[PDB]
Amino acid sequence: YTRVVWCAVGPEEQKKCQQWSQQSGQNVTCATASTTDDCIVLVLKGEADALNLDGGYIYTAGKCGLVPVLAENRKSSKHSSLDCVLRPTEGYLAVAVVKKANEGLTWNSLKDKKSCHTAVDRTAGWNIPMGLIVNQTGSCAFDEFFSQSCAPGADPKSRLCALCAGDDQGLDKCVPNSKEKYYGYTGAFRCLAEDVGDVAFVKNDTVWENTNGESTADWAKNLKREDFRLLCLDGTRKPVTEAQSCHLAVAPNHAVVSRSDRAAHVEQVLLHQQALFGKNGKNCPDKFCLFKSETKNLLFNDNTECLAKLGGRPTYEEYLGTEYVTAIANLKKCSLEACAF
Ligand SMILES: *[C@@H]1O[C@H](CO)[C@@H](O[C@@H]2O[C@H](CO)[C@@H](O)[C@H](O)[C@H]2NC(C)=O)[C@H](O)[C@H]1NC(C)=O
Ligand SMILES: *[C@@H]1O[C@H](CO)[C@@H](O[C@@H]2O[C@H](CO)[C@@H](O)[C@H](O)[C@H]2NC(C)=O)[C@H](O)[C@H]1NC(C)=O
Ligand SMILES: Cc1c(Cl)cccc1Nc1ccccc1C(=O)O
Ligand SMILES: *[C@@H]1O[C@H](CO)[C@@H](O)[C@H](O)[C@H]1NC(C)=O
Ligand SMILES: [Fe+3]
Ligand SMILES: [Zn+2]
Ligand SMILES: [Zn+2]
Repeated sequence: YTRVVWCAVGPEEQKKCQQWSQQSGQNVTCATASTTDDCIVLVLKGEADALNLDGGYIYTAGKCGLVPVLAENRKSSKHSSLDCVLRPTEGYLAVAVVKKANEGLTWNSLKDKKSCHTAVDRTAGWNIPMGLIVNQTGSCAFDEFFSQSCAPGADPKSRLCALCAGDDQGLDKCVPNSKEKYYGYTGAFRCLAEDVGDVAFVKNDTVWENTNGESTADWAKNLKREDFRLLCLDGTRKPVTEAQSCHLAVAPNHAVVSRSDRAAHVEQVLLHQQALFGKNGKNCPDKFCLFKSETKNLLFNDNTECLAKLGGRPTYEEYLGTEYVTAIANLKKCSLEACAF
């Protein structure tokens, strides 16, 4: 064993990472960067080993040679004999969510509305909806489709950032890390809940986890699922209990990536760290829970039951799936070979 150097994105992940490192007796230590892209560069340079990534960022890391190691696995819909670590992953449902009270907004009337996105380059947040929209409109001018948005990672003076709010101080508007008030699944959903945006592009789970008292957080504690609808590609609106019939795509789960040459070591260490700090882990909750952060999804989604071994030593293309990979390649033609770095 060597120590594994985790890469934390922004200061709130970094703080979580430091508690993990303390509790692991330095089996894990922490590098931190301002953006996911910057953490991927640290890993490429060998200044960090690994981080957990959305599928759109796996595409970026993968084009640069990093490889998937273990995947987030959340509670299966169906009972399984299989241990979590062995259970195959089931993707998550990317959806578009609006206020029920915003009547008559549908997928087909999104143009010139206000949008909330988890971040540029992320799956449910970006790649799926904007790939869909570019294709449906026949235009690469996706930066002109909504009147204003919060899409963290975009140009802070552009309309794609006009709705983002920055941190407590109002600084770091539109930065793609949890300091941006509207960053990520929970930030984009809060962007909708507070009626900053007309639509949020998130996943099905986000809606459930932040409504009907599932979150105690001040902005979320009062929210009721019935006040929300999903937008279906057929132009219909459904209640959020129907995401299986009204989603934009099924996404590949967030997964850990590292360099090939560190993958087996990163895997071993993680399997052991989750035995200690994961769901039901020997030292969670008394000491530290790797998969909790007060709904802030820091390092890992809060709904992760375990990190699960992958079948078939998949390359990043195999992990993401050919179709998703081709959807991303297609969209990036708007703004098929090389590492972006
Ligand atoms: C947007 O349209 C593109 C361009 O047609 C779609 O790309 C095709 O996807 C199919 C199914 O995976 C492939 O058989 C074709 O080879 C792809 N065409 C090209 C030119 O690459 C893409 O999937 C659509 N995007 C989204 C997000 O649905
Ligand atoms: C959409 O996401 C929600 C939230 O994760 C899912 O509801 C959970 O489903 C599990 C497994 O069925 C239940 O044991 C949980 O108690 C549910 N959580 C809550 C907060 O209600 C829901 O199944 C997902 N829907 C689809 C179609 O995938
Ligand atoms: C539509 C869908 C369902 Cl329903 C389930 C699962 C996936 C999809 N779609 C896609 C899957 C991968 C890549 C691109 C797409 C897309 O067409 O946006
Ligand atoms: C640190 O790692 C070594 C080697 O795997 C092991 O003996 C020890 O259990 C680990 N401790 C923690 C607290 O993760
Ligand atoms: Fe995602
Ligand atoms: Zn589907
Ligand atoms: Zn293979």
